[PDB]
Amino acid sequence: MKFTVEREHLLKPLQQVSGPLGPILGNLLLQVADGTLSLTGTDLEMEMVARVALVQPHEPGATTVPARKFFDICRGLPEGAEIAVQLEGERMLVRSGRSRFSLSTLPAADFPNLDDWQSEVEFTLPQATMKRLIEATQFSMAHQDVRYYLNGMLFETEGEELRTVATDGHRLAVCSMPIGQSLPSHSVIVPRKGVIELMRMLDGGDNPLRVQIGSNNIRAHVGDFIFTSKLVDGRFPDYRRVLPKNPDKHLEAGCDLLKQAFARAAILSNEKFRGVRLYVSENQLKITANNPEQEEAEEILDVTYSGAEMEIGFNVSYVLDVLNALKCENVRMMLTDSVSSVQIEDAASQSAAYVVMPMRL
Amino acid sequence: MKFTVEREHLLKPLQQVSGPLGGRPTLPILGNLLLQVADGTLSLTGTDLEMEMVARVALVQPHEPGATTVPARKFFDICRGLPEGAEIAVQLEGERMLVRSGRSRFSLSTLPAADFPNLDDWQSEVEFTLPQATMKRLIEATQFSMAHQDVRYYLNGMLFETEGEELRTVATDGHRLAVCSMPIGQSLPSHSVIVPRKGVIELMRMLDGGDNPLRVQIGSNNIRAHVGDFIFTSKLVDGRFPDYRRVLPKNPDKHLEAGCDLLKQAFARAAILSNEKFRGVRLYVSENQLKITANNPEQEEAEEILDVTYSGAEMEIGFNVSYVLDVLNALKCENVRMMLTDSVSSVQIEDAASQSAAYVVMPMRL
Ligand SMILES: NC(=O)Cn1c2c(c3cc(Cl)ccc31)CC[C@@H](C(=O)O)C2
Ligand SMILES: NC(=O)Cn1c2c(c3cc(Cl)ccc31)CC[C@@H](C(=O)O)C2
Ligand SMILES: [Ca+2]
Ligand SMILES: [Ca+2]
Ligand SMILES: [Ca+2]
Ligand SMILES: [Ca+2]
Ligand SMILES: [Cl-]
Ligand SMILES: [Cl-]
Repeated sequence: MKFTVEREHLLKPLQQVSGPLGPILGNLLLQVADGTLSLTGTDLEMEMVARVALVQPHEPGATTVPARKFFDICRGLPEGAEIAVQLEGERMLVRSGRSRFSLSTLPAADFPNLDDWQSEVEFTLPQATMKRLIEATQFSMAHQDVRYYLNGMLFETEGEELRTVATDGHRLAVCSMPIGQSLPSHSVIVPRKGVIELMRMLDGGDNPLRVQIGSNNIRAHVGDFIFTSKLVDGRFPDYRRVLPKNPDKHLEAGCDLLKQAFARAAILSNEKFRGVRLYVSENQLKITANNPEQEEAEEILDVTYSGAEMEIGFNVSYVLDVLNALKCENVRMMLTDSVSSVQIEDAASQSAAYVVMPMRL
Repeated sequence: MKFTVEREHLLKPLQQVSGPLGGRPTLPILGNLLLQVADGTLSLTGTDLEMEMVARVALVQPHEPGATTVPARKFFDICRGLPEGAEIAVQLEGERMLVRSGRSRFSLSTLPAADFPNLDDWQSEVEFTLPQATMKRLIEATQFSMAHQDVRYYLNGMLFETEGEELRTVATDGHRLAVCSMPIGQSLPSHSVIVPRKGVIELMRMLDGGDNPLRVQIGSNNIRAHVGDFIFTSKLVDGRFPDYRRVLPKNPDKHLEAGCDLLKQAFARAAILSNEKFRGVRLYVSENQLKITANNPEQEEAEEILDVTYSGAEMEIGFNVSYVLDVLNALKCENVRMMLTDSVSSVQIEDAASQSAAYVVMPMRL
């Protein structure tokens, strides 16, 4: 196996395939075949593959090498460097200028594959749209809940919309985007680690994303990268049951002003229960916090609100996470009563909605 | 006690006086800042009983004298969290301190200013003034080589040595050494003291980059640094420091000069395949050429060759590549000078253009 490739063509692929990797699971599979260098990394649940066209002379074959070490060496070489690689006995030689490295290998035959599977649902969308969908909701996924089905993100197709849902059983995020195709009605749960890799492969370019979903797998193809993940089992909750039935009380406020006010008030909230009380009244919002030491914060903001007066308590971190994810000018808070969930949206778009539960203070 | 002060006029002082505060105070009031309004000035003080920082703020709006203490982290976070250019009005009400700005209001718990501790009184024996850039350079050149929590407590800090008209800093962790020496345009007694590492970092960070000169006063057991509105005081480390003179190699006659970034990048690549614990790399030096090799227990191998300026006898030497990279990162120079003797002697490293800072690293066999 021999190839010679510019650093610039090798670096982004290596970065992508090597990022998550950690004995042969800590190596990248390199294969020279059909005019192409393929690089693959896996943790047995998901797999990233990059293809790189070889325009210089090359020789076929495959091996595996320590991913981090190989990435670090390539990244450490100067801009414009050419990287020549070849196999020698049990080692992989890497030469660039007068820099030389000999790395250990494990056999390509020992490198594990995901089980074969069949595509049942397929669609295309812009990368920016997938990016928006994941970024809108990803912060609301559980991390290591014993309900495994929450440690990931629902991807749902309905009509012409691709929708993401994430919840940790305390708060929820949902985002729907039209993608201009007639889609079957379907949903799957992508594990949180898979969601992070998928997000990270979105380069910021114009190449559309192609998505393939099977009964137990999802695949995303963008440019010369192919990501594959296993899916999570279990019944994901229904966001329509979490969204309030009819949140007819509508408050609108500047997103950054609201964020700042909540973050200041939070300073004098209980460290155990970092909650704040909201008093909504005609065109005014009052936020208060207090703690065991009898310390007290109060913030008063102008808002647009016509509706009955009410008081409701929230976890401040959940509201700040939402406001930070919206990145908007104005927010709409849609209220029911003092003991029911609140829905929050960008005042200028219904494309994403967030649900937070009231908090006993 | 009443004052009304622009947010920004409070933030830099608050940053400074919060630095001494230890994570788990020995007394409740050690988690607080002392606030005093007197003769047109707000003073703020934070301490950990070993060192103290005081900041002064001129009060141009109406004020009322008095003193109290408030929780440092909460008061800072409130001031920082208020909007750009906010006016911050503070007044003492019972054992609460009220803070208001716009339509934001906060009530903080206080502790009596009478309980706020002071450092022991002392007399200044050695004093000098210098540009704050000179002090910044001295500390930044050497700080990375101080020990961290060594039982050899005299290493957990930095020596400050006065001689003639020069101020010198030295730091070592008992493995590698950094020294920097700068003239300061004032005749000084021959003296040296050890500043504890926490104090060194506080001192470094009180230097804002501006044109205010720094006045240093050294006592038998204490040091004080005054710049602008800020006054820092620390105990000294009561120990004996090693002599840096004895570790500098004698008459190193084989000087290698190379571009700093080129040399740094070659070592950084070679380091990838060095032993993770002991980090040894080998240099082979020859006419205008350097070869660096590394290998690890998995028998992986790196080799770098680069052009350098070198006319000495051919030799080999090994070093800890982590120590050499730390030096190159501290130097941030155009060209570096490695002053070599032989395979069983230390190396002295300097900016090729300046003898002000020098670093010594020990040889390794492989
Ligand atoms: N945590 C609860 O009691 C109910 N609850 C649940 C969820 C939820 C979400 C919100 Cl915003 C608000 C409340 C929510 C999602 C997970 C559900 C489950 O156990 O499968 C339960
Ligand atoms: N001489 C020694 O055993 C190690 N050593 C020591 C020092 C040292 C410095 C260098 Cl660069 C290199 C090596 C160094 C200074 C601190 C000394 C002590 O124990 O008080 C010991
Ligand atoms: Ca092997
Ligand atoms: Ca939606
Ligand atoms: Ca704006
Ligand atoms: Ca109800
Ligand atoms: Cl604000
Ligand atoms: Cl070892």
